[PDB]
Amino acid sequence: GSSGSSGTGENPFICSECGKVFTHKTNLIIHQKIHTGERPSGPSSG
Ligand SMILES: [Zn+2]
Repeated sequence: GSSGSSGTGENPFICSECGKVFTHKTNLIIHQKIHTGERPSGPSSG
């Protein structure tokens, strides 16, 4: 009977997308860019 969880060590920032920690908030924002850059399926509408 053990939860087996963890979480001891405050963090500056984390990419909710993938989960990458960055020293500066600027470095993180610049990274997230990779997450925001995909094209939609297409014209498929009807
Ligand atoms: Zn990311």
